[PDB]
Amino acid sequence: MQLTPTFYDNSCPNVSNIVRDTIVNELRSDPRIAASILRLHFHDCFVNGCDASILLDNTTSFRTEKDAFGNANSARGFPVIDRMKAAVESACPRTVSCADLLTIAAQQSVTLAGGPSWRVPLGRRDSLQAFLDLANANLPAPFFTLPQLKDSFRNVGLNRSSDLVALSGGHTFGKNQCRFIMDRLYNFSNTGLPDPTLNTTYLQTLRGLCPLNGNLSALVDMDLRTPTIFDNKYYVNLEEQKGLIQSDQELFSSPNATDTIPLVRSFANSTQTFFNAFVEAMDRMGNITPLTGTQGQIRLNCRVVNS
Ligand code: HEM
Ligand SMILES: COc1cc(/C=C/C(=O)O)ccc1O
Ligand SMILES: [Ca+2]
Ligand SMILES: [Ca+2]
Ligand code: NA
Repeated sequence: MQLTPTFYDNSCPNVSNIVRDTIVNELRSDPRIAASILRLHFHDCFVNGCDASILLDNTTSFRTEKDAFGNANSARGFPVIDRMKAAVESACPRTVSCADLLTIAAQQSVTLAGGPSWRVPLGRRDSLQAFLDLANANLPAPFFTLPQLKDSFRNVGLNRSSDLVALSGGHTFGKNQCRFIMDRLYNFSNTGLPDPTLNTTYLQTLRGLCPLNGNLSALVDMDLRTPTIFDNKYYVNLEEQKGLIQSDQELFSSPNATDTIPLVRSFANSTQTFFNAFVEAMDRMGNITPLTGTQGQIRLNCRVVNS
C-alpha cells in the first residue's frame, strides 16, 4: 500500500486548504512559522520515518523527541500543528494522520514562502511511540563535516548527494542561533581562529550579531539575501562562502565536495533546476519508512497516542 497524493481526495478533499489557511493566518503574527514547520517535518522523517513521532509529548513509558539535542530549545511550531489538526478533525473526523498533516504543512509552508507547489504522496500513519535516543543519533548537527552529513542522510535512506544538497536548501529561510556558529566565528576546530571557509566580510557582520560571551540564543537569518523567501539564493551564498553554518558551507568547500559542488552551482544558476530537485528530494524524504494500511493509527491529538 504505497503512498499516493490522492489518498484524501474522497475522505478529506479540503485537507490541504485547511492546512494552508492555518499557516497563512499564523504567518501574520509569526513570519518564521513556515520555516519552522518545514524543519519539523525534516526532524520527523529522520527519526523512524515520517510517522509524527516527533509530535508526541513525554510519557511514563517513553521520553519525547522534543528533548533531543537537535530539538530542545530549537524546534518550534507545535501549537500551530495542534490548531490545524483540530480544524482538520472538525472537517473530517479521525481521517487525516498527524504524519500526513505535517507533510502537507511542510509542503504548503514551502509554497507559501514562494517555493514550488506540488501534491505530496499521502497515506502515512502515526507512530505508537517516540524515539529520543534515535533522534539524538540520527539528526545531523551543524558541526558535521561533509562525510558526516552524507553518512547521516544515507543512514535514513537518502543516498543521493542531490538529496543532501537540495534539502539543505531549506536554509533559504528561517533562523539560526548564535550558539551554532560561535566556533566558526572565534575558535573553529580548536584552531583558535575563525573558520577559513567563512567570507571575512560576512564574518565581521556575524561577530557583531554574535559577540563572544554574548547571548547564544540570539537569532540570525540562515539566508542573508532573502531571509523569508524560499528561493535559490541560499546556493548563491555558498558560492561566496556565505553559508551560515558549517554544514552549509561544507557542501561547497569540503575536500569531499567534488560531487556536491556541481549541484550547488546548478541550483544557484537555475531556480527551476533547484525547485525540481527540492520537490524530488522532499518526496523521497517523505517516503522514509512510513507506517501504512492498518499499521499504527490515526492520532486524534498529535501529542498523545489514542486511548
Ligand atoms: C544537512 C543537515 C542539516 C543540519 C546540520 C541542519 C541544522 C540546522 C540548525 C543548527 C538550525 C538552527 C536551529 C536553531 O537555531 O534553533 C536549522 C534551522 C532550519 N533548518 Fe536545517 N539542518 C539540516 C538540514 C535541513 C533540512 C533537510 C531541512 C528541511 C528541508 C532543514 C530546514 C531548516 C529550517 C527551515 C530551519 C529554520 C527553522 C526555524 O526558523 O524555526 N534543515 N537547521
Ligand atoms: C470545513 O472547515 C474548513 C474548510 C475550509 C475550506 C477551504 C476551501 O475549500 O478552499 C477551510 C477552513 C476550514 O476550517
Ligand atoms: Ca519520526
Ligand atoms: Ca531565501
Ligand atoms: Na527511498
